[PDB]
Amino acid sequence: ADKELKFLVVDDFSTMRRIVRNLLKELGFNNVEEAEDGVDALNKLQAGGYGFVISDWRMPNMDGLELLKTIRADGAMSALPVLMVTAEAKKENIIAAAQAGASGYVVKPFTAATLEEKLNKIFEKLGM
Ligand code: BEF
Ligand SMILES: [Mn+2]
Repeated sequence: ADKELKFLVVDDFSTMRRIVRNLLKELGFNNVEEAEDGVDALNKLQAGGYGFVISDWRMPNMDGLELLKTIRADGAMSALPVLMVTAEAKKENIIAAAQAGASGYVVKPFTAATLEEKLNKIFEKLGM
């Protein structure tokens, strides 16, 4: 995938944002921004330029499902790759996020390899 692709990592806890950010760096992605919740993420997305979004689920103000539904419902970013990286592991949740339009879904804790696979799987599905 184009290494200049701009990523937006969303999670209410920095620890996870730092993990995702550093992993993207390893894969060759340095154009990466962060966000602490759904609202904060929509704001930055509003500032245009993003081509991929990795997001957590449980977050205050606006959670990950709501954020995914928002992105998908907006014609200016409806096809925006959204990879869910959450600790929510119940199948009723994986179904909800998948049905809402999730590009992928990874459960915490995850390995470096798992993230790369799931990311490459997205790039492959969308021809990136
Ligand atoms: F709070 Be996240 F869903 F890990
Ligand atoms: Mn969280």
